[PDB]
Formats: sequence, C-alpha cells, structure tokens
Amino acid sequence: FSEFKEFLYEYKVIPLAIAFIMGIASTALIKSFVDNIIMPIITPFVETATVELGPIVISWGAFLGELVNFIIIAFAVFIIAKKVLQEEKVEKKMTKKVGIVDTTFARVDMASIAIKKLKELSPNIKIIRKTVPGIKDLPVACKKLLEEEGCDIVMALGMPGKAEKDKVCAHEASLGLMLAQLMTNKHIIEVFVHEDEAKDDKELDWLAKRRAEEHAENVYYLLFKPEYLTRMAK
Amino acid sequence: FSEFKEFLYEYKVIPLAIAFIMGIASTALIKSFVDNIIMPIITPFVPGGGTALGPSWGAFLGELVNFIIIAFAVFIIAKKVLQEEKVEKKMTKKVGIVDTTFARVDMASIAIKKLKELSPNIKIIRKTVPGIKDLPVACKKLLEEEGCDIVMALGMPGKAEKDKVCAHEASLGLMLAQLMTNKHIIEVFVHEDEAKDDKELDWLAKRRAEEHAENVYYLLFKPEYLTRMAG
Amino acid sequence: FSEFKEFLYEYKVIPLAIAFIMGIASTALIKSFVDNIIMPIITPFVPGGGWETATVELGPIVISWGAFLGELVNFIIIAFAVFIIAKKVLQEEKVEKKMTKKVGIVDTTFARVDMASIAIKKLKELSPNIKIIRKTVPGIKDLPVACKKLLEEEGCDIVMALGMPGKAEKDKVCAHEASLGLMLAQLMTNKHIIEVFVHEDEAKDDKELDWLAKRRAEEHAENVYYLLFKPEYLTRMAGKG
Amino acid sequence: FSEFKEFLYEYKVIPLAIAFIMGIASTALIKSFVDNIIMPIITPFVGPIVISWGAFLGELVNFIIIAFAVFIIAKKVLQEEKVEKKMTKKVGIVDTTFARVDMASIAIKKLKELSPNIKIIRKTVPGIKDLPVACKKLLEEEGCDIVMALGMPGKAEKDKVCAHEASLGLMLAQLMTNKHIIEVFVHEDEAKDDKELDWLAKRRAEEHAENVYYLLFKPEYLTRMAGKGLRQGF
Amino acid sequence: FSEFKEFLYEYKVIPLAIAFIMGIASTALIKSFVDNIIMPIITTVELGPELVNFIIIAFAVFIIAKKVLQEEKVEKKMTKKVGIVDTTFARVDMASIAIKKLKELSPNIKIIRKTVPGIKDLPVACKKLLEEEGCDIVMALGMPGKAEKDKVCAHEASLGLMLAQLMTNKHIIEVFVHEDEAKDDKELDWLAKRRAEEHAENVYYLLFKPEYLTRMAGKGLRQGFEDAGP
Ligand SMILES: CCCCCCCCCO[C@@H]1O[C@H](CO)[C@@H](O)[C@H](O)[C@H]1O
Repeated sequence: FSEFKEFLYEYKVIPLAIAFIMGIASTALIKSFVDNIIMPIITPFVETATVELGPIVISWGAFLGELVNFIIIAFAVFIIAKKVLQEEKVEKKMTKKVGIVDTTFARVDMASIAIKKLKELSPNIKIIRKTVPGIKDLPVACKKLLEEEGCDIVMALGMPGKAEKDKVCAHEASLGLMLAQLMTNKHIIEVFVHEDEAKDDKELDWLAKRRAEEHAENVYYLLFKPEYLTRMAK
Repeated sequence: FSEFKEFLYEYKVIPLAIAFIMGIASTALIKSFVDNIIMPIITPFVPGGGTALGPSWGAFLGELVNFIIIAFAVFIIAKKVLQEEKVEKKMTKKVGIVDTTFARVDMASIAIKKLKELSPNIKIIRKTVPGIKDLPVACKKLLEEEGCDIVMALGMPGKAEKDKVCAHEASLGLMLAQLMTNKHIIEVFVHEDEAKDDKELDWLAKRRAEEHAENVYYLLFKPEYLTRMAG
Repeated sequence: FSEFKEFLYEYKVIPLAIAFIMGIASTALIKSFVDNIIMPIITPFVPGGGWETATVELGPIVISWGAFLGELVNFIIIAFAVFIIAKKVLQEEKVEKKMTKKVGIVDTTFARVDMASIAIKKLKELSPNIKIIRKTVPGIKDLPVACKKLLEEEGCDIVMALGMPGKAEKDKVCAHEASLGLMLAQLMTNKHIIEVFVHEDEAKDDKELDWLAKRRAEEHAENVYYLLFKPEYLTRMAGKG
Repeated sequence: FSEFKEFLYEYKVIPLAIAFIMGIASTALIKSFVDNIIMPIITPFVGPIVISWGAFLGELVNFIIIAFAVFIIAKKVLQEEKVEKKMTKKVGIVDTTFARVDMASIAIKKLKELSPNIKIIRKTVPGIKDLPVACKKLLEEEGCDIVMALGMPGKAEKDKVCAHEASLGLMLAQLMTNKHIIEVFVHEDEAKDDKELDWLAKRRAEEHAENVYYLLFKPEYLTRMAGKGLRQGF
Repeated sequence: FSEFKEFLYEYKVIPLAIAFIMGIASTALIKSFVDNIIMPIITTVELGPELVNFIIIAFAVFIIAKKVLQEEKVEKKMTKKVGIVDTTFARVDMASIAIKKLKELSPNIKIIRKTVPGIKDLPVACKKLLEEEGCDIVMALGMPGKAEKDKVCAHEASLGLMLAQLMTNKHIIEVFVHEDEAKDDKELDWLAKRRAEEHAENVYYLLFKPEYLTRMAGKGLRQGFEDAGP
C-alpha cells in the first residue's frame, strides 16, 4: 500500500480530474451566459426568398435554413468567444522579476555589482538568486528558474579557469546555455569572465565587477527600453 | 481570497472552457453542413446496385457506405480547407532581421535596402541584442511569435585566434533554432580577420549583407533562380 | 472582424474542431459495422462449450459471478468481435500501401559541379516508381532546415544531401557544423539522410574533382535504393561489401 | 492467436482503460466532497423597468454562483496537495567500469554521514560514453532528485574528446529534466604517479558529495560561499 | 480522390478510432467485474458532535488498478530482444564475433540485425530500432576512417548516437574501432572483433547481470589493447 502513493504522484491523477471538472463546470458555465444572456435579448425581431431551384433544392432550402439557425446559435457563440478574448489580452506587462544565477567555483562575487546597477535603474525589479558549484552546472539551474518563476531573462554569473585546456568548459557550458534559452524563449545573459584576461589579482577584480554591471545594464534595455540598443546598432 | 486569483491564472481554466465549448458549437455547425446538404441531395447518386440461407446487413451496408461518404466527404472538405489555408503560404507573411550591439558596421540597413527594392510587398521587423551569442532565443522568438518566415542573421565576429569559438558556438544555436522550427535563418556573419584596415572591412561588410538579402528574396519567391544557379 | 479572424488563425483551433467532429463520424461508423453486421451474426452460444454449473448448490451463499459471467461473457463476446474486425482492418492497411512516392534531393548554390542530375539519373533507373522533389538553397549551412521540411512537410521517406564543402584549413568547420544539423535533422525524425559531402581538397586540378564529385552521388543513390528497398543487399555487404 | 498479443501491447489499451475508468471514480470523488460538504452549510442560509429581464438576470447570477462552489472545491483539493517531505529524499550515484579508482564509496560515506535519511541508489556501466541514458533513466524513473557523474577520464591528447562528448549530453540530460547531474570527472593527466592520482581522486569524490548535501538542503551556504574560493579539487 | 488515401495514413485516423472504441469496451468490461462481480457478496476521528461511503467505494477501485498493474507486469520480463546494427563502410564484419558470444551467455536473446553505408547514418537507424521494436538496447559496431581529419566523424556520430540514447531510455553501445590502432591489416583485425565481443559481454550484463559490473567498480576493465588494471 505504501508503494501505491507513488502512482498518484508520478502520474498525478488528481491534477487531471480537477482540471476537467472545471472543464465541465467552467464550460457549462460560460454557456448559460450566452444561453441566458447574449442571445434572447441581442437577437429578437431582426430574407425574402423564393427562387429557381427545388424541390430537391427545397432540400437545399432546408439546408440554408439549418445553416442560418446554426449561425444564430453559432455567431452568438463566436461573439461570446470574442468577449472572452478581451479579458485574456488584459493582465500585466513589463514590470517583472529578473533572477541572477551564480558560481561557488568562481573567484569574484558579481551577484551585487549587477544587482545594484539594476535595482537602481528600476526599483520594481523583484530579484531572485540561486547558486551552483560548477561553471558547468548553472544551465539546468537558470532554466529551472526560467521554467518555474517568471525569471523573465537571467544572467550567467561566474568565472572560467586558466590553462590552454579549460577553454573547453566555456564552449561546453555555453552550448547548453544557448540551449536552455532555446528550450524556452528568453535570453539567458551569459556573464562570463575568463581569468587569463589579467596580469594579477587586482587587475582581474576590476574587470569582472565592471563587466558584471554593463550587462545588468543591457538587462534593463532588453527589459523595458528596446529602442536604445536599437539605436546602439559600432 | 486574494490567493485564489492565482490558481485561475497559472492553470488557465478559461482557455480550456472556451476551446471545448467552441468545439461543440464548431462541430454541431459543420455537421448539418452534411446532415442537411451534401447528403439530402447528393443522395440520388450511387445506390451502387449490387461478398463472403437464413439471413438486414445490406440495407445497413448501404447506410454505412453513405455515412462513409458523409465522413469521407467531410475529410475531403477538411483537406480543401487546409489547401486554402496553405494558399496563404503562396501569399507571404514577412522577413525578419536581427541585430547586434557588438557589431562594428551596421549591415541592417545595407540589407533592408536590397529587400524592399526587389519586392515592396515585404513588411520588415527589426529587433536588436548586445551579444553575438544571443541572436537565437530572439531569432526563434520572431519565428515563434510573429510570422517572419525567414530572418537575416545580422552580426560581426571577433578577432584573435581565440574568438573563432564564438562562430562555432553561435552557429549551432542557429541551425538549432533553425531545426527548432522550419525556417531558413541565413547566418550573416562577417569575421574581422578578413581585412587589413578599417575601410577595407567596411566595404566587405555591407556588400555581403546585400548578397544574402539578395538570396533572401530568392528563397522567398524565386526558388528556380537559385535552382539554375546550382553549378 | 479582421482582427478576430487573425485571432482565429495562428492557434489552429480548426484542427481540433475537425478532428473532434471526425472522431464522432469515425466512431459511430465502425460501431454500425458491429451493431448490425459482426454481432447480429455472432450470436448462438454454440458451437463451443465449457460454461459453468460448477456444483451450484447450497452455499449457504456464494455467487455473484454466474449471472455476471453470463452477462459479462456476453459483453466480452461483443467487444471481442469488435476487436477482431479492428485487427483485420489494420492488417488490410499494412498489406496495401506499398503504393509509395517520394525521395527528395536537396542541392547547393555553393557547389561548383551539379551533382543532383548525376544522382537523379541512376535513381529512377534503379526504379522508375520514384517521385523526385528537387529544391535548392544558397549556403551549404542551410540545407538542414530544408532537408527537414522535405522530410516533414511532404513524404520523402529519405533524401540526398548533394552538397559541396570548401578549401583552406579553416572552412573545415562548416562541414562539422553542417553534418551536426544533418544528424539533428536525421535525429529529429526517423528518415535516414545520406550526406553527399565531398571536400575540394580531394584533388589537384579541376577535372579530377569533377570525376570524383559525380562518381559519388551515384554511389550514394545506389545505397539510397537498397536503403529504401534492398536492406538484404547491404545486410551481406558488411565487411567491405 | 499468438499474433494478437501484439496489438494489446503496441497500443497499450489497458493504460487508457484504467486511467479512463479512474477519471470517473476520481471525479465523482471530488464531487461528493462539494455536493455534500463544502456547500450544505458553507453557503446555505446566506417591479422591473423590465422587458425580458429580471428573472433572466436573476437566473444568470444563480448559475454563476454554482460555478463559485466548484471553484471553491477546486481550491480545496489543490490546497490539500502538500509540499510535505519534499527535500528529505533519495540521492543515487552512477559509476564506471572503464574506471581505475572506486570513488563510488568515497562520497557515499561523507553523505549518509552528514545525513542518515538519504537512501542511496547505485548502478553502473562500461565506459564513460553511456552514463547519460543511465542518469536520465534514474533521474526519470525513480526520484534521485539529483545524481552524480562518478566516472573516470583518460590520457592521450586524443581521449580528451571523451569529456567533451559525454558532458554535452550530461548538460542535455540535465536540460531534458530539471535536475542537477553533478559531473564528477577526474582526468588522469592530473598526476605524476599511481598513488598521486588515487588521492586527488577519492578526495575529489567527497568534495562534491559535500555539495550534493548542500544543494539538497543547505542552499544559503553556497549562497554565502558565493564568489569566494572553493575550486572543488586539488 | 487518389490523394486522400494519404491523409488517412499520415494521421492514422483509424488506429485511434479503434483504440478509442476499445477503451469504452475495455472499461465497461472491468466495470461489470466490480459493479456486477466483486461488490455484491460483501455487505479516522472525533466529533460527536456519505463522503466516507463514496471514498470507501472509490478506495476499493484503487486497489483493482494495482492488481491490474501486477497482472500486466506478469506477462513478460527482462528476457528479450537485442537487435544489433552494424557498418557497411567497415573493414571487417564485427557483427559475428559478439553475435556469437551473445547467444552463448544465453540463448533467450532474439537478435535482429540491419545495416547502412556511411558511419554517420546509423544514428537514425539505431534510434529507429530502439523506438519501433523493443530493442531494449543495441550495439553499433562502427569503424572510422584514416587521416588526422576524419577523426571529426567519430565525434559527430557519437554525439548523435548520444542524443539517440538521450531521446530514449536505452543504452546504445557505441562500438567505434579506429584504424590508427594498428600497424598492418591482421593486427587491427584482432583488435577489432576482440573488442566487439568484450562489449557484447557487458551487454549480457547491462541487461540482466548488474551486480557483475557493480563489483568491477573502479577495477581495471579497459576494453581494448590489454586490459588496464585498477
Ligand atoms: C485540446 C483540448 C481537449 C481537452 C481534453 C478533451 C480532449 C478532446 C478529445 O476528443 C476526443 O477525440 C477523440 C479522437 O478522435 C475522439 O475519438 C473522441 O470522440 C473525442 O471525445
């Protein structure tokens, strides 16, 4: 019996049942709105037709009549459909939550340097953070967010390594990044910063955080002010 | 209570309630289209006339056949409708062009010029992004939400024996996006290791931008052209 | 009006409404086949035996099944009859439809010598019941989407990748890049896709290359055919042919 | 007749027959809950300038009210649905046979260690070029709310391809389902002798086993570790 | 008219229609088994101060589902089809060496071959088998080409092979056997099949025998030239 609770969950039998009951309840519902409003009032009172075919066309005539009846039934339905549409196009637009994703592996915490330049430009940016150990483990992560919490765009916060060989990891992670993106439309902002881009510790420090902002920057534009970059089109 | 408004939204209880009820209206409708038309009169056709002791399968057989015709006729009608729709793909919808904030020479225009010319009937849309490495989730957005049945990929690569990865990196996301949804996004790359000075680069850049757009027209309306070109 | 009509489009509600109605037609349809043909014929208990009066007697009271069995077994008989017809129909469906049309051969705008024809020739020869669709493209880095559609939005149970890569130790990348698409292509859908690459480094002059290009397309087509029909040929061919 | 068994299998007519019947049982269930609980108390005892009018409208509101009941019931069923015992859960580790050091246990130790209620699950395979379908399955057909990439690399300038290859798929596998597949690679070109490799190995084995624990329950930790240090390894 | 027979197929309208009707049949049946059959013989706390009744009946149905699941589980188990795919570009038939060793480790492994001509192709095929026949695994016994340029192919194919697996929960045993691992013909030949069998070997295991591999652990097992210890 203690294995039984597994089928309900993996299969989630409850979710389907409910969703339809609102199907039946949610549709039987929208119906009387047209059945008991929309129609009797917006249709009462309102062809002169004799012709050249028959009577097997009287079949055609009967057909025409039926069509008209349906139309009375059906165009009302169409109208109701239209009415529903207007609400759905109503909602909220571009004043959303941007989440930023980070590395324990990397050296120079850049979660802030950006979180700042961004909250600044716009206070109403409910931010969300999540961290992973490996440069190569942000992906699942960033998506999860893009998939389960608006996170309507994100930043790739972290640093790569040294030596000729570790060049692979960047390529590799990035492929999966682009992918995460494509698996769901929403640019995940790659915030990469290779270490071989300095000559000491201090030099690199500046380089990261400075960068870490310029992007939290473009985040704004690709969020609320498109034209700008449009203009920044060298 | 201010919590309930959340369930209704996440699950979208309305989107289903509508779509299903529409079905009944949308099915009941077309039904009489045959129940009361193509049947009551197209009937004097094919009694058919005259397979496998004590014996009503037949009279029923005829009825079954009629129903098949009505069903088969419905299928035919559906096919016709599809074709009609598909004529809509004889008629056009539009180009799409995506641009960088990383580029050094704005192709965008050089291109848009050679596109409205060869064909005025082309309602262009522009959308930009910062990094080479992004184009895709965008390239895909247009193509996923807005028509744009083709899209020029406007961008410029970098230098150094090390920034050749970007090209490889991005190109894949491209075909990916491509193969994500049947749309030929022409990669409009222009590496910076293809010159000696500034002016030289410039000419090379915009010049190409056209050659592709050039083709963009072709892939659109004039396949044969490319056809003969082969090879 | 117009706006609404646009609204109607895009989502493809029509698809549902059609298929939806269709089920009703299709269902009510096959039913008639049983309600009046398969069943009003299949109903003597006989022949066949082995029903049960497994000492129905004083229990004091164990029964529930006998009646149920009778009624049930009676419904099973009807369901069972229906099932058989379905299988028969399926059998007919399989065995009948070798009627087949379409190969599909996509080409370059990049390449220097037209293969397509070289390949097309041998193809219809190997069998003239092949419906060929040629469709070209400009950059070698394109075919993918294309081949894809040919395999998705038309039958083309296969296709040829007649194409031509470039020179220089740098344009080697393209081949790689493209091949992948090709796979993604292939992998996106269960239709093999010969890759008709040839690189331009495989020679010392113009004429040499020319022979080489066409020579292959043919070879390929060759397999196309078996690959379409003659799996047995190749079956043996392992180990160098 | 020995051919019939095929149809029943290929189309799986049983699964539907069950799920379908289940729906009826599952729906009537949720119904009685409203029809007989949420309503028979939670809601009881609580001229026109006319035309078609005031009986029409009045019936419209009643018909609307019934929908509210249904909505309430739906809410109730959703609510009962718990966030209970999420996090706890099962780990599971995958291993190699193309490998040279059994890391498997190394981490296994550190793990049950920091937390005893972590039923672990093992399974293995031949080379590196495979693990994927494995991990996937696990992460897919059992909880394994994450898992590790326990496996060994290789040495010649050519076998480098292996990591690249497998991994691209790790990321896919991960992408393909929102779970962390912790990559536990240990390149053999990171040593000068046998014993040397050995340590670096099992040592690294614990270094992420550790991160599993955090990533499972301890999130804030990695948060804070943030930008600072921790290259899980040498 | 000669165009419609296409639609019925691409969509396979009938298979559904059938399955659909069967559902009603398949369901109504089991019903009588409970409505009519299991029930008529049969007949949490507090606050002083029908839903339970409904739940009782509902509960009863639930059990039936698990019984049915068990029943389904009884008819066939981890004892079937392999179905190897092989090369045509190949320099030596690998298929036989493992096909042999396979039937050995046990006869209950209906083998189902097939081949193709270019090394890159397989993927689709390999996929196809896994998907449209219960090849609950498969090999691929490839072979690559020479020169320091063709190496690309192996990568290319493999990643696809890789998705192949990824698209479907079934172990693809790539079997790549490069030709830069020899000095002459005969040498390579050996390396070749030899390796083939070894993989077959694991294949017996990966299917039924999982403990075997478990123990191997980090211990040696380096299929190839000369098994390299732990
Ligand atoms: C997309 C929204 C759907 C919500 C869930 C209800 C699914 C509607 C499917 O209809 C069913 O389709 C079958 C296929 O033809 C028919 O056999 C059957 O008669 C019909 O009932």
